[PDB]
Amino acid sequence: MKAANASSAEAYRVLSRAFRFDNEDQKLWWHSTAPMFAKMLETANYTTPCQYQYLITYKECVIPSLGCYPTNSAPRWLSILTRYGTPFELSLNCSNSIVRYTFEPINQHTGTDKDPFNTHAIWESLQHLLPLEKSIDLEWFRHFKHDLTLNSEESAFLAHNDRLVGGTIRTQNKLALDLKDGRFALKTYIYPALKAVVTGKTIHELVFGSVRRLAVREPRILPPLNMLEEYIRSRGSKSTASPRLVSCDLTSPAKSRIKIYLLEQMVSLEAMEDLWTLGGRRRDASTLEGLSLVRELWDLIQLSPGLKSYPAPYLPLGVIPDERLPLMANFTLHQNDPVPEPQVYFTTFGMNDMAVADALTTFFERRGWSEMARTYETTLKSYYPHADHDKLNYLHAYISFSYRDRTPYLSVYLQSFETGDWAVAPDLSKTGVYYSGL
Amino acid sequence: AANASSAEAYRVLSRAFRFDNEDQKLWWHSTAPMFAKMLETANYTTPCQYQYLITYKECVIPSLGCYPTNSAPRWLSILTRYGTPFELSLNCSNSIVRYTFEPINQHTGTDKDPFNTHAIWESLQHLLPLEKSIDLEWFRHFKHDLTLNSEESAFLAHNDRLVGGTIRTQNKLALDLKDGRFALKTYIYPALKAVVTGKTIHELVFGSVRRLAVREPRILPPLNMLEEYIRSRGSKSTASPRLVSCDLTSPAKSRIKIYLLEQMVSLEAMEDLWTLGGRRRDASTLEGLSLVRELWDLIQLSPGLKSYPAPYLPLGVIPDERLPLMANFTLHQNDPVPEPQVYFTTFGMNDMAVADALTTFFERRGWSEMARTYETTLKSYYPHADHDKLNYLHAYISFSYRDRTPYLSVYLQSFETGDWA
Repeated sequence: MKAANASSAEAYRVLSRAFRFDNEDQKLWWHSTAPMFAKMLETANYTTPCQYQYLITYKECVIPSLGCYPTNSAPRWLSILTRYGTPFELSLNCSNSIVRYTFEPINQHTGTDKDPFNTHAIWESLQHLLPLEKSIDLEWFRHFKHDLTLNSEESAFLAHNDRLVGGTIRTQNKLALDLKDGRFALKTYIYPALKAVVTGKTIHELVFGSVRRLAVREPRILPPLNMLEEYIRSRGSKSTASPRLVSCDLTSPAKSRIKIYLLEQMVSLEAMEDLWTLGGRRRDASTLEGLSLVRELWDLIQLSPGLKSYPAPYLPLGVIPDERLPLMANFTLHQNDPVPEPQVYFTTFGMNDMAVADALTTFFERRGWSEMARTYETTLKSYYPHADHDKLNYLHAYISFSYRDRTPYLSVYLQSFETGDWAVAPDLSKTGVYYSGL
Repeated sequence: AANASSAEAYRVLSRAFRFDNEDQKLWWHSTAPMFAKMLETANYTTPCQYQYLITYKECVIPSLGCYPTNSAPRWLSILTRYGTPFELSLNCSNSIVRYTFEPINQHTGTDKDPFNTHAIWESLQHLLPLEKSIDLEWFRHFKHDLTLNSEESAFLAHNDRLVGGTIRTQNKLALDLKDGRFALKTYIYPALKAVVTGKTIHELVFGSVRRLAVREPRILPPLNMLEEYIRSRGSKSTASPRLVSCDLTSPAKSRIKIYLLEQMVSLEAMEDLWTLGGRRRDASTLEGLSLVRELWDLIQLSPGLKSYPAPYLPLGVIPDERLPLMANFTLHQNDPVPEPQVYFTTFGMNDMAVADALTTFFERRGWSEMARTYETTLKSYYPHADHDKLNYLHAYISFSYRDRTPYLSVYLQSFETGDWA
C-alpha cells in the first residue's frame, strides 16, 4: 500500500507556502531537510506551535549558515559533522523524545583567504541565535574558542603551508541545539586537531591544559578532570583511545557540562566496558546497572569487532559506504560528581539500516518504550520514502548511550539530507571489503 | 603546456582499436594518454611505443575488470590507495617503463574466486605466447605456498569476520619494457594465507624460500643473513615481512625479493634497513647510503610511527594520511649479502614539492634531460589539474645502488589522464 512520506508533514507544507527565500541554496536546503525535520518533530509529539517555532528558527537563523547546497559538481565546504561532509544532522533522544540538531556554521568567507579553516563563521551564527534565548552564555565558549581553534595568524600560516594538512577535514567548531519547552539549549563542539598541528602540542595537552586553566575559576571540575587524565595516562603510550574534541553547553558556568571525547579504535565489548567504568574506577551500583544495558545494546547491534583505522576523510555524495568506524566515548566533568560520567557511541555507519532499526526496536520494547518500538521503523522509512530500504547502509551514523539517575538515555544520529520527495523531485552494500545486509 | 592526450601513438591507436565493451574502452582512454606520453618521453622508438601499447590493450586491459567508479561494484586492489588495479612506474636511472596490474576476470570476487586467487592464470595464458623467456617454475612454487587455494578461499568466505575490511589481493604481475621485449615479475601477498594456516607471514615466506633452496642452494646465504637481521630486531620490531616478488624467468637468472613494512618513518629506520643493522659496511653500501641520506633530506618525509591507513579511498577523495616506509631485500645467487631497496612512501604529500625534490636529485647526478623535463611531463599527465594542490600522484619512490649506479624509480597514479572527460 501507499506508505508514509515525510514530505506530507503539514508544518513543512504550510511553512513552504509562507517563506521568502532570496537565495536558491537556502530554498534547496529547506526542501532537502525540512520534510524529515517536520516529520521527526510531529512523531516526537511536539505541539503544532512548537513545530512551527523550531522550523522557523531553523530556516531563518540556521539555513543561511549552511553554505551552498551540497553537490559533487561544485566546490563546497567539507564538514566533519557527517561522513558525506554535509554540515547538518538531526538526532533524536529516543528516551525523552527530544529532537536535536547540529550544524557547522559556514558563511561567504568560509574556505577563502579570509577564513581558510572556517574559524570565524561561528560568531555570525551566534549573533543570530543569541537574541532568541537569554540564558545563552558565551564565557566558556570564548575560552575554548581561543585556546582550541585556529586564530587568524595561525590560519594564515597553515594556509600558506597547507601541504602540512593535505586532505584533512578542516572543521574548527559546530553548534547544536536541543529543542525543549518552547526554548532551546545551545552547545558547541570544538576540534583542536589543526591547533595541535600549528602549535606543536598534542590534542591531549591543548585540551587538558585549557580545562585546567578554566578550573582556576571553576574548581569543581577539577576532581573529574584529574580522574579522567589518570585513566588516560594508565592506558599508556600505545593506547587505542585518543582525545579528539571537546564540547560544552553555552550556558552559565555554574550549570555548563564540559565533555571530553576519546576516539577508541578498538571496536570490542571489552573496550566499551573499559571506557564505561574508566578502567574499574567507576564501579557503583548505578554504573553497573547501566553496564548491563551497554552489554545488551552491544549484543543487539552486533558491531564488526577489531581495530579500525581512521576512515577516508569523507565520502562523495551518492557513494555507498564500504567501511566500519572506530568507537567513541565522551566524559562529562560534572560540577557535583567527582567521577567523570561516560557516554558511549556505537558507531553504526556503513551497517545495514534495517538491521540496526530492528536492534533498536527490540531494545525499545525491552525498556517498555512501546510507542517508540511501534513507530520507529515506519517513521525512519518515511524520511526516505523512495529508497530501497532493505539495502540502506548509511542512515544510522551512530547511537549514543548514557545512564543517569537510573534512566537509560539512548539517542540516534541520522543522515539528514535529500529527504521526503527529493529523490523523485547494482546493490553496492554487499560488495567491497565489508558486507552489509539484513 | 603539454598534454599527454596529444601523444601520437595514443591518438593513432584510438583510431584503430576494436572494443567490445565500454569498460575496456574507458580503461584505454583513462590510462593510455599517460602511458603513451611516458614511453615517448623515455625515448622509446615508435615501433616499441605501438608494440607495448597494443600488447597492453589486447592482453592486459581485458584483465583489469570493470572500469573503476564509485557507483558500481568493483575489485579493490592493493596496488593503489584507490584500489585501482593498474600502475605505471618509471626507472629514472635507465629510462625503463614498467607497469603493474592485478589480474581480474569474470569470476573475481564471486563465490568461484572470492579472493581473486585464480584470475592470474588466465592473464598468464595471454602473455606466455608473446615472450619465450617467461618461466613459471618459481611462480608455481610461490603461488602454491603463499596464496589461498580453493578450499582456504571457501573457508575464509564463510568466516568473513577473519577478513573484515582487509584488501584481498593475492598476486599482481609487472612488466618491464626493454629492448622490444618484456620481463615479467610477480608480487605475492601471503597475509590471508597466514590467517587460514595460522602461520605468520615471516614463517610462510622464509619457509617457502627455504623449501626452494633445496633445489637452488645459492639463495640460502643471503636468506640466512636477512633472517638473522630480522631476528635481531626482536618481537616488538617496527618492521615486519609483508610480501615477496620474483622474476618469471629461468631460475638461474631469477631474483627473489622479500619486503618489509617499516612503521617507523625516520632516517635512522631507513639507514638500519640499508645496512642490515650495521652488517653492510663496504664502500659500495656507504656510497649508496650517502645518496639515501641526500634523498631523505630533499624529500622531507613526515617522521614518526605511522598506522596502517584506511583499506582504500573512494575515487575523487584527496588523502589525509602519511604512510609507513617499505624496503625489500634481493637474494642474489652470486652474492652472499642480501641487497636492499628502500621506498620513500610519498603518497599524500604535495606532488609539486616531491617533483621539486626529484628534480634537484637529478640535477645533482648530472641527469640534465631528466631534470629539465620531469615536472613538465608529470603535469602533462594530468593537464587540467590544479597542479600545486595535488597530493596523490607520487605513490612512492624506490632507491637501490649497485655497481656504482644509483637506481631511482617513481611509482605514479595512473588513472583518468590527459583529456579525460
